[PDB]
Amino acid sequence: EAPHLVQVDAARALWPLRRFWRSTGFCPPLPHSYVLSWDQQLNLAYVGAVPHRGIKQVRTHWLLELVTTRGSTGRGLSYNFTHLDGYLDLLRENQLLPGFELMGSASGHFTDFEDKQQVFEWKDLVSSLARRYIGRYGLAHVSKWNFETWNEPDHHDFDNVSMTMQGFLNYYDACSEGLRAASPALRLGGPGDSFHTPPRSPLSWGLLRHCHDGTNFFTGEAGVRLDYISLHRKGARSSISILEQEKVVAQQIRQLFPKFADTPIYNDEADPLVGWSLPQPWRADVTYAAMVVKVIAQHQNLLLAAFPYALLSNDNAFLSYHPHPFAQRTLTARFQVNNTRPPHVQLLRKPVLTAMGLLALLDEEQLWAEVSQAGTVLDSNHTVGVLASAHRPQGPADAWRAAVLIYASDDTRAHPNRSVAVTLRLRGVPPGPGLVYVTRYLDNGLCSPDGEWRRLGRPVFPTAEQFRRMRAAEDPVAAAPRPLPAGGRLTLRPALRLPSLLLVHVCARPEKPPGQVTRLRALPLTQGQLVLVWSDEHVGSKCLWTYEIQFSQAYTPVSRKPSTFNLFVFSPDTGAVSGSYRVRALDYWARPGPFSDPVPYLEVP
Ligand SMILES: *[C@@H]1O[C@H](CO)[C@@H](O[C@@H]2O[C@H](CO)[C@@H](O[C@@H]3O[C@H](CO[C@H]4O[C@H](CO)[C@@H](O)[C@H](O)[C@@H]4O)[C@@H](O)[C@H](O[C@H]4O[C@H](CO)[C@@H](O)[C@H](O)[C@@H]4O)[C@@H]3O)[C@H](O)[C@H]2NC(C)=O)[C@H](O)[C@H]1NC(C)=O
Ligand SMILES: *[C@@H]1O[C@H](CO)[C@@H](O[C@@H]2O[C@H](CO)[C@@H](O)[C@H](O)[C@H]2NC(C)=O)[C@H](O)[C@H]1NC(C)=O
Ligand SMILES: *[C@@H]1O[C@H](CO)[C@@H](O)[C@H](O)[C@H]1NC(C)=O
Ligand SMILES: CN1[C@@H]2[C@@H](C(=O)O)[C@@H](O)[C@H](O)[C@@H](O)[C@@H]21
Ligand SMILES: [Cl-]
Repeated sequence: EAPHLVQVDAARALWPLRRFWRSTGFCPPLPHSYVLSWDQQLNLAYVGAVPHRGIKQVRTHWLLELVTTRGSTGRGLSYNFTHLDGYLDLLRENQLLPGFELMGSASGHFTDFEDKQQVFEWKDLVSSLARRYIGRYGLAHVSKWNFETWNEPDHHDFDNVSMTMQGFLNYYDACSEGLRAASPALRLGGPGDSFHTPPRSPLSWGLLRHCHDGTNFFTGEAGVRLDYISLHRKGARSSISILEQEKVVAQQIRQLFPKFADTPIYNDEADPLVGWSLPQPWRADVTYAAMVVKVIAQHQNLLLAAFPYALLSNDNAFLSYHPHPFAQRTLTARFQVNNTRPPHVQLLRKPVLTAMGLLALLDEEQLWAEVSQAGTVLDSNHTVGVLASAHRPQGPADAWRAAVLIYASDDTRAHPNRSVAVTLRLRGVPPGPGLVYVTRYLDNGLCSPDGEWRRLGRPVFPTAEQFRRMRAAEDPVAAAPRPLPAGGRLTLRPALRLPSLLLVHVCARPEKPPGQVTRLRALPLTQGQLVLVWSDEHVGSKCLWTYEIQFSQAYTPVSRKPSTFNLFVFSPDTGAVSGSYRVRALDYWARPGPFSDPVPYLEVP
């Protein structure tokens, strides 16, 4: 068993690296009017706390069931946007954007998209919505949003809404014109389905044909705007299978629809396995996290480094249910702790979520890298692979960086007995002030809250103490900053588990220390516990060791594992949580940034 050799050249910056994977999504349960519950508020706090904007978009189904109506077509029709405002504000509060599927019936009003009056009403609803949120958040903000068709139109998922082939095209034109009437800057794509071989997926292929050659319902004009094409293709447990399927569909689009040769393609349900709620042990831990990284690596290395692929979304923002808090396709593990007064909810950060924080350390340029075993060169379509990046500095709060993310993953298969010897030879590091490197490591032995849960006997309602034990496995194992050797080379010989993730971060020292933590808030969990959450928007550099939290009832530091996750659950052994909190960044050279404004918290008994 010859070791895997991973060579990286930090002088050879090859091309841009785009962070095309910063998306998640979910569907609310039946009936369609949850998204405003404390559970969801906590869930989106965890999603937005991934550092350095590591998750940006939350693709959310049934948004237009958050709109209700009064009156009627003949009486005079009014919309109540209150609940939609709530969800969108909640996203905004967490620095997230909706993947805005135009999906729903506005509480039973819309029934038939071949009914001429309804198609007109839809256009005006879409325009009203768009103008409303342009007013609420500014056009710059709303024009970042991916507006999209109704989810999976060929999967008959319409409630009491008749959506025939022709109805879908009318609906589309109403979406397209509605948005256009508000602003030409707004983006719309679709269909968000499989694109199986014809005669399958008629509404998906039909939409493309309509937009390429058909006639606009409202303007009679040939051709209709289509700013991106969204497909769904999942792996059936194979990672590389996702890409293979995407290439077939993308090639069929290129030849059949020449006007869409450059039209960006999204896979906004790019999951290892269909069926989020189906319990799978690999979904619980680093097996899934490493596979998600591998899928992304494959896409960067075997596709983008030429079809116009722009977005990949792991559809994993669902909330898990008893009796499978960890084993569902979710970023967090939900515990409904019913036996307190009152009942409360706790979430644990699962490794997949933690991995998104490692991916987020990748910067804007891809570096040359090569993996080989015994002299044979191995591309990312193998169990071990790599993604390496570099940062070009600008400011004095900034300096050169390299991030090298290595994965060991056999898709959904874990191999607890195996050890994979890896030699990382990093060469070409430009000279710079105070060059240091930091490792962060994840595997099922060291960083699996699921594993801790099972070691504790799978408590259905964990005690506070059991929760602390479980959370102690959330973060990666980090080695403190070490100076780089002289000469600009670094050679390391880690033993990786299968699965595992290792991020090697090499940073030059910026002239100035980190910026200020902002937007600190304290959220109640239960007597004796709260969540602290904040933004790293003005922190500057990614060369961060931890966030120092201080508490005052003189300010005292709160002792904890190092973490760059922009969220912390504070569950002191004493239950003493009333007082003031403040947080600051601590960088790799032990320099603090300035404290956040203090945030007071008074518990009510
Ligand atoms: C602590 O208190 C909480 C409530 O505050 C309880 O939470 C409920 O827990 C049960 C699980 O024990 C949940 O029931 C499950 O609901 C799932 C989703 O239901 C919705 O969505 C589906 C599909 O999208 C619809 O079909 C359905 O009508 C709902 O709208 C179901 O998918 C689950 O079904 C699976 O397992 C069951 C067997 O139990 C089978 O019947 C099914 O075939 C399927 O494979 C399941 O029914 C319930 O949703 C939770 N409620 C809430 C509000 O979240 C906790 O149970 C309680 N803790 C303890 C330990 O008692
Ligand atoms: C990824 O590697 C696999 C090999 O594991 C490739 O799939 C094989 O292709 C051969 C011939 O082309 C087929 O006979 C087999 O069905 C495949 N083998 C196995 C064991 O699955 C696949 O082509 C590679 N994919 C990419 C995108 O490079
Ligand atoms: C709109 O809906 C909200 C939430 O259901 C409700 O509280 C509010 O009063 C409604 N407004 C009107 C004008 O009906
Ligand atoms: C086909 N069904 C998948 C489903 C799942 O696999 O659970 C889930 O990701 C989405 O809510 C649906 O839009 C797609
Ligand atoms: Cl999956």
